[PDB]
Formats: sequence, structure tokens, C-alpha cells
Amino acid sequence: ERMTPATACIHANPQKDQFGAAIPPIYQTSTFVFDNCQQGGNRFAGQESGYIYTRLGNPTVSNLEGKIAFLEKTEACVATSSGMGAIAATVLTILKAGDHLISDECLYGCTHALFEHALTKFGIQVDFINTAIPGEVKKHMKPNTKIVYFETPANPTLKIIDMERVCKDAHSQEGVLVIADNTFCSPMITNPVDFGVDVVVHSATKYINGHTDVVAGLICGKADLLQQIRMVGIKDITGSVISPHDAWLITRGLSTLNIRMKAESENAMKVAEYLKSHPAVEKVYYPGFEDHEGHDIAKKQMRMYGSMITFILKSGFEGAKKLLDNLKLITLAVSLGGCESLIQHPASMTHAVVPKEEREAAGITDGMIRLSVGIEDADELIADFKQGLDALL
Amino acid sequence: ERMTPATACIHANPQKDQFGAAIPPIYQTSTFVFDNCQQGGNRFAGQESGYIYTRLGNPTVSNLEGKIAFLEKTEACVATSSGMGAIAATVLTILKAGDHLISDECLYGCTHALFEHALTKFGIQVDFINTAIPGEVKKHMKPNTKIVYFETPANPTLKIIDMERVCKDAHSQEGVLVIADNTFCSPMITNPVDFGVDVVVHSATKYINGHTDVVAGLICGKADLLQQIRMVGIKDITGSVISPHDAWLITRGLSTLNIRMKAESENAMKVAEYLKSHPAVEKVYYPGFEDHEGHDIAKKQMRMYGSMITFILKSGFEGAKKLLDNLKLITLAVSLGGCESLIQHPASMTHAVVPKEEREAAGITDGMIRLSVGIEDADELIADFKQGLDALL
Amino acid sequence: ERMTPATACIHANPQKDQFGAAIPPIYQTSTFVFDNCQQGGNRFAGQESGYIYTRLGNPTVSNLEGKIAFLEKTEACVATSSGMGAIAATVLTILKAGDHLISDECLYGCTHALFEHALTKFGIQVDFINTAIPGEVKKHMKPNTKIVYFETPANPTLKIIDMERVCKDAHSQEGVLVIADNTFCSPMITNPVDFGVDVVVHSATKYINGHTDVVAGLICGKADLLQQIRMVGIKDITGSVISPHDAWLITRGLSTLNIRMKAESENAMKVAEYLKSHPAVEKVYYPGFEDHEGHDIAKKQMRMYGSMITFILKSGFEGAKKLLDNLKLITLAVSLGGCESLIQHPASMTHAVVPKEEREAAGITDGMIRLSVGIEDADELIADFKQGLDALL
Amino acid sequence: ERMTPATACIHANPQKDQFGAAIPPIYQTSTFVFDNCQQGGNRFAGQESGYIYTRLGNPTVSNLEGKIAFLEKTEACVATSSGMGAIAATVLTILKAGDHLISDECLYGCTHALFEHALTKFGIQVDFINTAIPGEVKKHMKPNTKIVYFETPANPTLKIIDMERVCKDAHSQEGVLVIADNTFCSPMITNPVDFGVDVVVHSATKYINGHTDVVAGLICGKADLLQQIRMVGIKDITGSVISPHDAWLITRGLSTLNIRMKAESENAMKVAEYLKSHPAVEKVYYPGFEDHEGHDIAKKQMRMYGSMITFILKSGFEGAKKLLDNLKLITLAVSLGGCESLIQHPASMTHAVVPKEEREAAGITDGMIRLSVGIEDADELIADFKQGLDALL
Repeated sequence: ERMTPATACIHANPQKDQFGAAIPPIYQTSTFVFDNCQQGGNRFAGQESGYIYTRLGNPTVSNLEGKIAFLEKTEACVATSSGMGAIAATVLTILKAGDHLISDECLYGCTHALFEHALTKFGIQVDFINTAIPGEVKKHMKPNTKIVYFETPANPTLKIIDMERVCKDAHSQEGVLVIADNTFCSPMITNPVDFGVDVVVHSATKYINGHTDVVAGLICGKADLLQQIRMVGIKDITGSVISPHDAWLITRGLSTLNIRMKAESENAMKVAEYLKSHPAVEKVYYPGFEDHEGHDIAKKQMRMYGSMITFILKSGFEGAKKLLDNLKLITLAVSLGGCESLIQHPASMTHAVVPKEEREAAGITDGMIRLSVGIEDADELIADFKQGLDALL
Repeated sequence: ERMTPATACIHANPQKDQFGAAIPPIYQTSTFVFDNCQQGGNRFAGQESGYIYTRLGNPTVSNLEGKIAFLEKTEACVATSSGMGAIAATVLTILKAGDHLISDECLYGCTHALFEHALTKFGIQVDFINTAIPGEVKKHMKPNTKIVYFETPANPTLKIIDMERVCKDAHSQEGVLVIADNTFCSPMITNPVDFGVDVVVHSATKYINGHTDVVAGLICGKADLLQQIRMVGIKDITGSVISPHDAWLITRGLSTLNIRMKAESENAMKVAEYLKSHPAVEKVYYPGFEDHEGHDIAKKQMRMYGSMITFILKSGFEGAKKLLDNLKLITLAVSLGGCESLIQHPASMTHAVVPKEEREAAGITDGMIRLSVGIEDADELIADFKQGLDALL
Repeated sequence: ERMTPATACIHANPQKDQFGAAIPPIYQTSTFVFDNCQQGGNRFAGQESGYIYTRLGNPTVSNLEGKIAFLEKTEACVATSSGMGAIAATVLTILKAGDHLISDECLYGCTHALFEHALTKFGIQVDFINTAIPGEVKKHMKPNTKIVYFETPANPTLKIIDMERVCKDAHSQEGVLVIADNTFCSPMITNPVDFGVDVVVHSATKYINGHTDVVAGLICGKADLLQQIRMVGIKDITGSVISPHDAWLITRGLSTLNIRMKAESENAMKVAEYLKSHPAVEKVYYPGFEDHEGHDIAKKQMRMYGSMITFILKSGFEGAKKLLDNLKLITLAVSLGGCESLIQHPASMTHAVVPKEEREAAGITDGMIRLSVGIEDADELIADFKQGLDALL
Repeated sequence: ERMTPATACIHANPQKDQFGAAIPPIYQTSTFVFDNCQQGGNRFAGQESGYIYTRLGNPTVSNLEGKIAFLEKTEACVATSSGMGAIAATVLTILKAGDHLISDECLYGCTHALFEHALTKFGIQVDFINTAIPGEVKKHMKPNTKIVYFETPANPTLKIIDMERVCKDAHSQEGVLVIADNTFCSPMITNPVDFGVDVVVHSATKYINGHTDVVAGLICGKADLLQQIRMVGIKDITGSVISPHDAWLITRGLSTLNIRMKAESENAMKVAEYLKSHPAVEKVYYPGFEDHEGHDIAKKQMRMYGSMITFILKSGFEGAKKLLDNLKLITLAVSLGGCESLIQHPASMTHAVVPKEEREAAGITDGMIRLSVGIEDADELIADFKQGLDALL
């Protein structure tokens, strides 16, 4: 049997340091010395291994990358200095003016604007559609279609998308790449390549680093395509070069990934169920609910049902502000996936950049509240919510 | 009188830390806690100051930014996670399919690829010209021209370009931006806005950090434009987000920037003079030489002549490899601007990515060597060249 | 009710950062600016709060300190740059030539040397006894006795020591301090002040940081005593000043301390049971065994039974080397308490500094192996032991 | 010729990393993996090279150490987590109850209390005398004398001590070790072993790191004595283990040591001379003054006259507070040796811990002001002083 995920977030891609450091050292160096001119020109030509310069590759960054590639069961991984840089380095390597991209319409807010406003201006065409309806991706393909893109569960309604059926329709013509943002599951919950996906991206900012102190992105997929994302999309187009220091912080955060993912998913099931029972609460979205739309597809794709919860209060937006301003243990902030529980209001904060219409066409409402459950004691978490929620009743 | 450069690289844009920390702390945090929901919505809407999320701004990175904006005399500065990222976020926010771009043909290798290959698949038109020749700029101006771009001295030949002349030609038409990559000078030798330039970019991986351990970029210019570059170039298109830990290190490196540039320049003039006298060397390009073409222009534009030297051996390619393989003190690696002296072979190494005819048209021959002098003892530096060179003869 | 341990390792001693940073910043500053001379003189005289100089206190190190003091229920905590430094600063502030010290003979190797060799050249008297035997403490008490010291479970045999009994004997005379090294439990399994202990020390290089990349110590106890240890032990005698960067990393590591200790313990009980059943093993010392001597005491004193296991092979010294040289998943190195499982041979490695008769009197034989279980998959851990062990037979 | 100091703060003790990192990586690891049991027991026995555990030694820390050892022309160097830890690890390895220590009476304030109050309590005898008078060390020796200790120039009056004459008297009986704290000169200004000293210590906090963000100490001297300071004074007594991260910050700061020392010494000569001419100023102490006491000995021992200045205003202590509170570029804080200029009042701040009598017996007055000149533009520095000083007249 393959190393388990639990063992592998600590031991996959073992490094060999010359002094036998238990924890591989930090390669904070912009540049690497050649033994001679012929070796440097050989590396430059892609004909000899070894390092050259940190925008092109770095040993600490490669350690993280081979550990992520193993956990995602992909041939290679390229690390970048933010989830947006991973998204952008991948699609601006693959696309040129005249190509076509299809995307799910419920996306993180900044992915939506990269697709809607920048790819648009570089002559690329995009469709935003609900990729969860059976058949919509095939109805929107054209000869020139190159990428189909989605996030599941989606940020932030937690909509579920049947990846395998999206793939089957996208690969029904040649030359189409399916890209899935797996930030909200992490590689402990889902491996998108299992279902036909070609490329898997992450905001490592969230669960993978898990400690709210690093911004970073990851690209996982085949070696030859990622070699072109490295030499074109990283080298030249985005310049999104992860600091070797932050890469070594994310390997450190990775090694408790499996224990954090289980504990956050167990705490989140308790909290979502508590919330769903409270009288001030109207509606709770959580992929583990049997009444969730796409539950059954979520169960086939997800090993655990995650730590994201989204819910709506019967007091709407003003109720939301009150709950939120009065919480004491839960933290008001954007981002998600850390050890501590965070909460925010997506229409005034993360999805504010997307025009209301476009929000609501996707299902983003003005009363939604988005919660990312940490590893605090579940009863204290429920109790912070009880006190905030009782105050609205 | 303005705070001098030598004081300002330590004291411009002073911080106010609540504990009075002498060295402002490292914000190695991905996100920021709102006091209440309103403040959150306000910050997102640009109505209230404060921090939100490290892809969008962070106090350690603002400190470095305001210190560089002061030193380049610009209203603002945006820091990035590589010099390519500063260039790309800059030109990808400005241009859109259909615009036109004029650049100096002699550029860093990687920028030339971005501009020849990337830009052009995005529907941008590009021409590479000699902006150092009177009239070439105005003759290539087109109605859709948006950027005129160049480096002086140029990488790797050290060509001098008359900034003031290029700017008056580019700005003879409305709506053009002149962008100068000021890496090789640093804000201590040149402030390109003094000459009419509108946007100044840097690879802060070179002299500004000065310690060869950080890869980062900087963008300097008007608040208006740089707010657009921060919300579009950085936030969505490149995702080139600097690590706060690396920003702090650059800030640190920045504080010796004045004494390192003077000491590097002093050393360089001695080493350049020594190379010039040596019978194995055909040519030495240095901006301080009296005969260096554009020496009066170099003199009006540079407070110091820099630590870059480029030279060509009479034995060409095979003599350059021999000399670079027997150097014992000067270090063989790409990059430049560190405390230690570095050297490389442009044609096979930093510019091997440029089709040979383009290198040749810009004067990059295969007998050419590029040297960045650091702060070792100038007599030990000359002695390394003496033994290596005498072994050639 | 008190904030639970599981919440408090993330939220006790909350910080107030001026920008609302989610993760309080790294004060990597040696010194602090006074607003005026008076405030400077006031701070130095203890009349005004604030910071002066990182040998004397730093906000990142106070944050870690107050979080540990909360978790051990002590009024204060002083962090140091190694577990030895916490022990030394502690006992060197208390004692003076002429005092007497009583310690458990089974100690970490290095503490035993400090106490047998260092203390005694300084004119301190020391006796090493079995504090686990009823009456030994009171029988060695002397009028000049100042400290009674011990570790439970002990390093490396896992002897349990009845804290409550040792404290009532030591405190039957006035003026004695009981000091417990709580490293092997961590504040999540045991709070030794609950039992009458007066001073709790840790090697935070072990479970509290939990990631094997930091060497640091902690001292926990009354404000009075620890103010003396900070101004004398730390400031003048040891100079064991923690790096703010390493403090911040420990804080970071601390936030998973609860889920790592539970997961380590769960794993350990399975691995200990497996070793116990194996025909090549003569004996397994684990605190959770029903037959483990002092299992009722271990049970009153520990919330979990820990991840330390010590075992003796029926083949002695030569069988221990063979097994430790063919282990593929468990890592051979000294130290313990990390996410990865570590193992070593006490007699030739952590305790080889102890004259052999003293090791032997404390039960350290040469067939003994010490194991610290981490958070890998328990079935892969047992399978490594199975192949290594079966190769012995 | 030996590598010059200028070249050697960058290139002495060159490291060989397996990937040819231009800047050796950071070994942030508590622990090192053995290839087998026999290798670990061999290292533990001092019979085989390689690493074991970071309290005992670490490759990044060793890089700094060999670079300091080369610049101080000593066989070895041991790095510690504060200057006090270096002082204390050296003298608590060498001394035992019954020994005798002679020290100069003008010392940093915390060295004075370690000698006066802690060594005293561990049965060691100490004499505080003025070691600058010809003959005083010999008059105070006894059979049991083991160490003679001093700082020159002294902190903070800048008193000069003729090291060679102190050595000649201390080595006039066998078994005596001369220890000189060379913090205020740095190895660019003085090598104390030139004059007969056996052991040289530093607060690396000051000039050597040079960037006010690291607390650390260094011990330089023979290999066999430093091997005992490592295995006893570091391992066991002080536990003063430098973080490998801060050691790599101090190597980074080291590489501009020679350019910073020259620039701070040139700026300090200008500033001291300016101060000496101002009408509100009464007395200025600067080793470069020809009327300094011990000038001629300072000239033989010091290559440059340093950046420390101490001066007294005719308005005494209240004048001091006013000047200081009104300075704008100079920073009010303790510590010294950074890139930025710092200033403080030694009797209410650094030497307040020493009883007035003892201060003044040494020459510390209540009007002294102690300044450590950075690398700002000298005219702006003089101008900040002019504006503060004119306000007193």
C-alpha cells in the first residue's frame, strides 16, 4: 500500500541533507553557484539538473512541492506566492487571445474578477455557468474551448459539483484541460485527479499551511504542463515566486494537516448541527447535511465533510452584523482554514468585488455568514454562538 | 532641505510601533481582525484605512514601500515577490489587447521574453528598438502606443539611454507612459522621475536587498496608477505577493544601501580600470569611463557609476569559460548586486533565452562577460582577475 | 468555568496589535525606543511598564509566556533559549554555596551532570535519591535543604513519582521548593502545581513546540520567584535569552499542542500494546499499562498517558542496535515530542554522559530503548516495528 | 597574505552546500538523524564528527563561529544567545568555589552584577580594580587567581586599558586566563590576542550583527578551552543556545561589518569634534582625541577609533534630559552598534543597576551621555545635535 496521507504529510518526499538535519534547512538564497561555466549553461538549457536561481526553483520549495504532489497523487507541483498567482500562472500559461474558458459561476471573488475582467482584456473569452447542472459544460463548448474551471465545494455557498461528469463533458473534445480549485477540501479530503481533473490548484494560505501566517498557492498536475507553467507563467508572466522561508513554514504546517483536517471537520459537524437547531437561525449549508444539494456527490468526492459552514439568520443582514460583532471566541476576519475559527459576511467582505447581481445569480445572499471552524473545544464554540444568537431572540 | 539618501535609507517613512520597537516587527500574518462588521465593509469599500488581507497590503510591506517611494521621489510604491512580478503587474495592468508597446531591445533576458512572447499572445503589439538613437522612439510611435520601456544602463551591455530625450519623444503624443527599470542603479545613483519617467521598476533581489537571499520586486510611481496595479496587477493578475518576512529582510538590507553602493562603485572603478589595461581583454564597458559612449549622459543621470562592469575577452567564448572557471574569489552564478562579487556569461546564461540574432543585434556577443562588483578588498579582487587572466595568456 | 486547554493553547493571553493582525507580529528587535528619558529611568526602576531590551523582556516572548503560564495555572512564566537554561536559571537563582539540593536520581542526562558536577563545584550539596520511595525525601532533608527536584514520568525509564507525597514531605520543613520537570507530559496532560509543586520547568524544544525545529525552555511558577529568575538567572547568570523568532514559532507550534498530544497518546497506547505482545521484547514501560507500577498515581496525575514508551529487548545491547538500524519509518536521533516518531539508545546516547553505575542504579540498562511516538498512521508505525523486530528473530 | 578583514567578513570559512546555495541555508532543526547507532554513540563520545543536537552544535551556527574565529585570529569560537551568556559560559566553566577573579571596575552594568553578586554566591572571590594603572593587576594576584577580565574601551566612559601590560602581569604566575570583552571595537578594530589575551568575548548584539534585531554573544579562543566551554558552560550551566535563525541573521549582518565600522568611525570623529566645540557641551570623551587618557595605547590597539562617544553637558542631568528628549534623528534607546545612531543616559538606564558609589568610583557620572554613531549623513547628525544643543543655550 501507498504511504497513508497521515504518514505522508510528515514523511512523503524525504530530503537528504548532508548533515542529516531532522528538518531540512531553509534555502533563503536568491542564487546558486555553478561549479563551472558548462554546468550553468547546461542547466539553463534544461539539459542538466541542479538549481540556478530562486524565481526558477529552490530546494526548500521543491521539498514542499514533492510532498503536495504526492498527497494529490499528481506527477508534479509548482508553488507560488499566492493562491491567485497559482490560478493566474496556470491559465495565462495555457491561454492566448482567441481561446475560450468555461468556469463555474460561483467562485471566490478575486478568481471571478481575474476571469471576468483581465482574461477578457487579453482577448480570451469566458463563460460563467452553473457547472453543477448535468450537461451545461457541453452546451457551452466551442472548437476553441481550452479550459473548464470550478471549485467544489464553492466559495462561499458550498455548492457541490460533480467533477467526473464535468470532466466527461470537457474531455468530449480534444485538447481541453479541467482545472479544479481544491482549496476548501485540501488533499486530505479529496483528490480531484481521481475524477478526471487534469490540474488541481490551491490557496495554500488556507488549510495546507493551516496557521494564518503565510500567503501562498500551489499547482498540481502533470510534469510537462507544470514545466511550462514554471518557465512561462511563473518565470515571465506572474513573477509569483514563493519565499523559501514561507515554503518551509507551509511544510511545517503541513505536518499537522491530517490531524487538523479531522479535528476541524469533527468540530464543524457539531457546530453546524447546533446552528441548524437555533431559533434565530434560518438556513444552514454544510455538505454533510443529508438535505444538502449534491450531498450524495459530496459523499463520493469528500472523505470528510470539511470545516466550512455557511448560514443565514432570520434577521438578515442586520442580524448578521450583530451576531458577528458580539462573538467572543470566533474571530472576525477574512480567510479561513486556520487553527482558530474565523467568520465573515461575504457580500460586504470577500465577494463585495463581485457585482450584487452576479453574486445573487450565483446564490450569494446579503444575509449569508461564512464560518471556517478551527480546533477549539466544540462546546466553547457552541457557547460563543449561543450567547450571540440568544441576543437576537 | 530633503532628508538625504544616506539618512533616509534608514529613517524615511518611520513607523509607530505600540511598544516602541526599534526595528518594526514582522507582520507574518495572512489576515487582520476587524473590530466590527462595519469597519470590515468600510475597509473593503476604500472608505476606511487599515488592513485586511496580506495579498492586499500588510504593515511590514507598507513600511518597505514608503521607504522606497521616498528614495525614488515617487508618490507610492508597490512591492512584489520578484522583479518579473513588478514588471508584469505593471505592464499587465496598463495594457489590453490592441495596445502597442515600445521597448529597448537590450533588456534583461526574461523581460524580453515576457514582452516578445507573452504580451504578443495577448494581442498586444510590441517593437524592440534602440531607444538610445535619436528619433527611433518618435518614429515608432503609433496611435495605440501606451508604454515606452527601457533599462539604463542596459542588462547586460551597460548601454546608456538618454532618459530625458526618450521621455520628451514618448510624451510628444498624449497618453504614453515611460517605464524605466532602475535596478542597476538603485535609487541611490538615479531617480528616473527626475527625467520625466512615469513608472520606475526594480528587481529588489539585486542591490536594494543587497544580500542575495531574497527575490522581490518594486514598483514606484503615482498613487493613481499604483492603486490600479495593486488592485488589478497584484490582486488578480499576477498574485505576486511579497512575504512580509522577505519585505522585512529587504528593509534591513536597505539600511546599508548607501554605504554598499558607494563601496561597490569605488571598487568597480578600480576593477574596471584594471580590466581595461589588460592585454587579454578587448573591450570594457563601464559608465565611469571618459570614452564610454554616453558618459556625459551617464554623468548627468547617475550620482555614482555603479558596480556593474561588462567586458569582452580577445579569445571569445572559449577564453571566457576558462577565465570564469579559474576565478577563486569572484563567484560564478547569475544575479548581481550582492555584497559578494558575482560574474556570469550572458549569452549562455541570463540571455540564452533570447534568440541569438536578437542578442547579437543588441551587442550581446559570446565573448562578453558581466560582473557585479561587491565589497571585498579591491586589490584581492584585481588579484583574482590577474591570476585568472594571466593563465589565459 | 476556566477556558479549556484545547481552546487556550490557541486563545489564552490574547494580544492587542495596533493593526489587528490575526497572528501577532515577530518583535525581532534587540531594543526599544523610549518616548522620553523619564520613561526610560522609570522602566529601568520597575515603576513603569513597557519594554527596554530583549535580554530583559520582549512582547513576542511575553505572549508565549502568558499562554504557558495560563496552561500550567501558574502566575508567571519565563521563557529561555533551552530546557537546560530554564533549569539552570532556576536553580542558579535559588541556590548559593552552602545550600542543599535533593533530586531524583533518574533525570535527563544533562540535568544530572549539571547537578552532580556544576552545582557541586559551586559549593552546593546535592544527593540523588529515589523520590518514588516513601520516606526517602524526608530522610534526606537537611536544615539547609532548598530544592527538591524530579521528573515524572522520568527520562528515560518512565518511573512515576507521587507528586503529592513528595511535596508534603519536602514542605514538612519550611523554605523548601519542589521543582518538577513537566516536559514529558506538557501542560496538556499534567499541571504539577495541582499537587503542591512550586516551580514547573520544560524543555519546550520537545512537545510544546512539537516540530523539532526549536530549542527553548520554560519556567512556570509565582510572580515573585520568577521575577528574581528573570533579573538574576536570565539577565546575569545564564544569558539564556530566547530569540523572538523562535518564541513566535513555539507559539505557533503550541496552537496544535492539544490535538498533537491526544493523537500522540492514542498512537502510543497502540504501539506500546504491540511491543508488549512481541516475543523479542522483555519489558515495556508505558504509563497507561494496568500493571505499570504507579499506574494509579499516573492515572491521578495525567489526563493522557503520553507518547513516550521505553522498552528492553531480550537480546540486550546488540539486539537494540540491530532493531534501531533497520527501522524505516521511525527516526533515529535524540530529542522527542515532535510530529515525527523518534527513537534512541539512552545508555549510549542521551545518558552516556552519566557514569554507568548511576545509570544502572536508576534502571537505565543497555538493552533499553526510548521511543517518542508522533502522529503517523499507528498501523504503519507498528508495521515498522514488526519488520525490524521479526528480523531480530 | 591572509585574506583581508574586508574580504573575510563575506568569504572566510566558506561553506559547501550540496546544491551550491550562494548563501548557506538555515538549519532551524533541534535535532540530527544518525545513519546508525554506532555513529550516534561515536559522536556522543567525541570520537566522530557530525551533528547531534542544536544545544551541542549546529551547522549554521558553526558557519558564523568559523567566520568570527578567523576575524579574531583565534582557533575557535562558540556562539551563545546573548553577550551575558558568553561571559557567563566562559567564567562558570573556568571557575569553581575557592577561585579568584580580577576585573577592571568599569564594566557594562550587567557584567558587574554577575561578577559582584552571582560569582560571589558560588564561593568565588572577585576584586574590582582599575586595571589601567600600571602594576594594579599584579598587586592583587593570589595563588588562587584564575582570570583577569576587562573591557577596552570601557562601557561607558571609554577608558583605555593597555592590554599587553595587563597580560604580562597576569601571566607572571601560571594558570591565569586573560579575558577581554571586545564588543566596543569589534574584530575590525582590534584583535585582543595580538596583545597576549587568551579569550575574547563579544555581545554580538552590537556591531557584529549591526542591525539591532538580534541578541547574541560570542566566545573566541583556543579549541580545547572552548570545547570545555561548549560541553560544560553551554550544555549544562547556562543553556545559552543561539537560535540558528539568529546566527544566520548575524552572518548576514557580518558581511557589511567592515564598511559599517569604517563609516561609523568616520561619522563619529566628525560628530565628536562638533560636540566638543559646542558651548553647551562641557566635556567629550572619544579615544581618537589626542587629549584622551590612554590615547597612545588606544592608537596602538585600535585600527579605527570606534563609534562610541560619551559627553557631559554643562547643564548636567537636567540638561541631558532635555537634549535627549528633543533629538529628532538620533534614537533614544539602550544598546549600541547599529546602523542607526542611538543615545542614552547611563546612570538611569544601562548602569542604574550598579550602585551610585560604585559608578562614580569608576568614573560614571550623572551627567554622562552615551552616543553610538550610525551611518546616517554626518551633517544631518550634527544638525540634529545643533538644534537640541542650541535650545539649552
